[PDB]
Amino acid sequence: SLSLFVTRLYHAPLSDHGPAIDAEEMESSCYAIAEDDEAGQGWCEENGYPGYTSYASLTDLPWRFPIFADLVKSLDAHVAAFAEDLEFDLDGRALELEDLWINILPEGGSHASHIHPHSVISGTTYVSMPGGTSALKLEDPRHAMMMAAPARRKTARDELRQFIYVTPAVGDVLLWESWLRHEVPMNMSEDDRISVSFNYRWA
Amino acid sequence: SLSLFVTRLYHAPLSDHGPAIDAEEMESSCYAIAEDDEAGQGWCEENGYPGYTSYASLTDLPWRFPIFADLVKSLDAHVAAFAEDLEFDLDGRALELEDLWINILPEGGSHASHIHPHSVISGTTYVSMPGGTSALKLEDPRHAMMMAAPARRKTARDELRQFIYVTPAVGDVLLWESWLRHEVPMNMSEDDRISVSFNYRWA
Amino acid sequence: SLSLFVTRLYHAPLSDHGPAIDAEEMESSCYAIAEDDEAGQGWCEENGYPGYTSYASLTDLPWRFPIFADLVKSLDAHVAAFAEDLEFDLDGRALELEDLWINILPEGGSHASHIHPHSVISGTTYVSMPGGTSALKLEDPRHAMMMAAPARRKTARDELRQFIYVTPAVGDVLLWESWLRHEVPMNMSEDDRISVSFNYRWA
Amino acid sequence: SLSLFVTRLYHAPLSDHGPAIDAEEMESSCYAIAEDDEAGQGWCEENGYPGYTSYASLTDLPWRFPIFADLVKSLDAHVAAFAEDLEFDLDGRALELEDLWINILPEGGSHASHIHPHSVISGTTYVSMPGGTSALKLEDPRHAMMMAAPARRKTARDELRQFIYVTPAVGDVLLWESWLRHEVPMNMSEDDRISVSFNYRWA
Ligand SMILES: [Ca+2]
Ligand SMILES: [Ca+2]
Ligand SMILES: [Ca+2]
Ligand SMILES: [Ca+2]
Ligand SMILES: [Ca+2]
Ligand SMILES: [Ca+2]
Ligand SMILES: [Ca+2]
Ligand SMILES: [Ca+2]
Ligand code: NI
Ligand code: NI
Ligand code: NI
Ligand code: NI
Repeated sequence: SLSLFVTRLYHAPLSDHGPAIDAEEMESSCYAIAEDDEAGQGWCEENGYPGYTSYASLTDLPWRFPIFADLVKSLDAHVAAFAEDLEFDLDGRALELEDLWINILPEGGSHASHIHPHSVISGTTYVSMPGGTSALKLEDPRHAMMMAAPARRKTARDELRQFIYVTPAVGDVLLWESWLRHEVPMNMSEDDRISVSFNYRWA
Repeated sequence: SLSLFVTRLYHAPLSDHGPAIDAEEMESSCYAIAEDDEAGQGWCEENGYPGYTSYASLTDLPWRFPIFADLVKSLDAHVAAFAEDLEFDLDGRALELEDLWINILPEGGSHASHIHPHSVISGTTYVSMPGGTSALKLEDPRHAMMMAAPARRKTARDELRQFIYVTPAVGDVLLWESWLRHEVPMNMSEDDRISVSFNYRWA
Repeated sequence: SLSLFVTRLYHAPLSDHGPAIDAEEMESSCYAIAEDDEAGQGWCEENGYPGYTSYASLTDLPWRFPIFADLVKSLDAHVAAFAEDLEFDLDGRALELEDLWINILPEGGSHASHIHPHSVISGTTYVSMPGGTSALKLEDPRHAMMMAAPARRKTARDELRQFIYVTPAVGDVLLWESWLRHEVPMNMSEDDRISVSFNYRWA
Repeated sequence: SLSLFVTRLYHAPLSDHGPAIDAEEMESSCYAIAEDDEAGQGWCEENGYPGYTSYASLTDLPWRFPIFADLVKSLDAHVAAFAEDLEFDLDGRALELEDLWINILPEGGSHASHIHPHSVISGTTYVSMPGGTSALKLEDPRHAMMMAAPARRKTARDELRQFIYVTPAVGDVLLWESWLRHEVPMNMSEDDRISVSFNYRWA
């Protein structure tokens, strides 16, 4: 019995790499951006978006805001070390940050099932975690292939489970390979869920 | 850094379970069947199929020949133990064998990349292994999803490769989940590569 | 330029086949079942289910309730005709109804991205359609494979679009092949969305 | 009853676009290249590869030989027209050619089932077509998902088959989206099956 074709999930505190980022300093940084983003607040109500995003609103956040430059600098090292875990042949060129956005998720807020095209590593760092429930649902890529295969026991190892629920603490970073189907479950607590998500490309 | 959504490959000597199956007795059994099955030879001639199979010409081989009944009994226990490794919820129903066929592959023969529909576990026991070449190439179920992803380094870990190569010895039995794409690569020595393949489904 | 490997979507009014089912008669039938289902109402609050379902509560609805027997009888013919469109080799055995459940979806209610294992044809008939928005999101099965492929134009044919939005009228039935990834979008209207979903198996 | 998520296969005579490419002149070009590329012959000998390829031994063939530059110009227009059939949003960037190689396949040669990573459009023009046998077997991207689904009838429509077989004439050029799994089946006549294959990616 041998383990093959493994999906790897990178879960580590942000303080393992890069510069120091004060957690309380960046909670308010996300709020000050959200409440100055007139076009972002405007787009979210127009689209029926459950919460706030800067994704289709503000692009270069590390250039505009100094703490985000420090965040990226830390994220680069997190990603580079994850690339080494994934044993990617990268030649000379490393993985570079492609997209980076902010998310504020109030009570009842969810993200649908989605992936991230034209990207190698995707990930999310966590600024505010109330509730103590799952901030990430993560689906088996082989799920569609398993149509005749019986369901797993209630009870099995996490290697085998077809849905993986992640409960990250504040200041944690989660990375995954960009093809991974992932979902952000409904915020069950009254207070906000603040996260910063990002994509890393190669060429 | 966690390992998720694992494909599990069972690999064990057939003598671990069931009654004694004499390797020399099994080899002559397959030759005797193949040279009496004139409809099987005829179907391989009419199709232009590389080698011999009993896949389209014979059905329940254990009902007909005593040594295959002794094989099936062993395979039952093999599969049931592999089902417990995979931790399927099987309820009342055990996994039963629906298909079992003989392959006799000569110098230059190949099988295209393929899966096995309406099955839970698929597998192959090996009767004749000449040469130092691979009898199975497994392909990553995630391969098509990895269109933007860089290739793994030549010296990467086994759980991270796109393609896995197995060189079984005589009397081995391999098992996999039926949706796993596999290829039987080209035989290189001038002696026959004999194997018995089989499909298990859920009642 | 040639069109291959097509996913087919069956969209037709329920009155094209089977017995007559009065629309107003069955709106209240679903309500009378939901408000008698003590175990179903109990399970939905316990699970945090956005709305009502009878799926993990009441099984044989055509046996218990006469209008649902008439519904199944009509659905059988809808499915059988769709099997002919799909050109399935079925031998003697037809497609039979495996599971059948009721769904009531109030304002804010959604279903996550999901498929239906151990099934051939899945579908939903629509009892109450306010809003005039989409009651079905339908995702490309090749979506995960298209990671390096650029996004389609705003503007293209529906063959090509990676997400298909369906706006069914009252009394419509939608059928699809069970492996299809599909989502029920958020109910934007104040009034309820009543639907009856079902699975069809083969063997 | 609608047709959704279509795979599109481009098939047209190479003379529809670009400059005049003499078929007899192209055949002798490939033979001249293959019998001078001693490193290419050597790489096929060292790998035990069925036939000849320039895939690992030569890079930019249009920069070196005039007739291939005249080929590339034609292929550019071919692909760009196929991109418009697929209706990609390409922005400022056109699709450029990154890889182009020669295949010379003899009596008995085959290529395994495979895709082309980091590419948008892949294709093959055909230089020599002896016999009445297939030069391409396409496999349904949905094949692994159809594990519970019944097989299509032998007499089913082309858009519904799991496998599609193409028999091009000389001077034809086929295109497909790069994620499409394809197999080049076994050559059956004692003359060479020559083809030029190529990969297009997005700038
Ligand atoms: Ca290298
Ligand atoms: Ca003996
Ligand atoms: Ca021997
Ligand atoms: Ca020899
Ligand atoms: Ca039949
Ligand atoms: Ca001429
Ligand atoms: Ca000739
Ligand atoms: Ca010959
Ligand atoms: Ni995301
Ligand atoms: Ni096989
Ligand atoms: Ni559903
Ligand atoms: Ni190719």
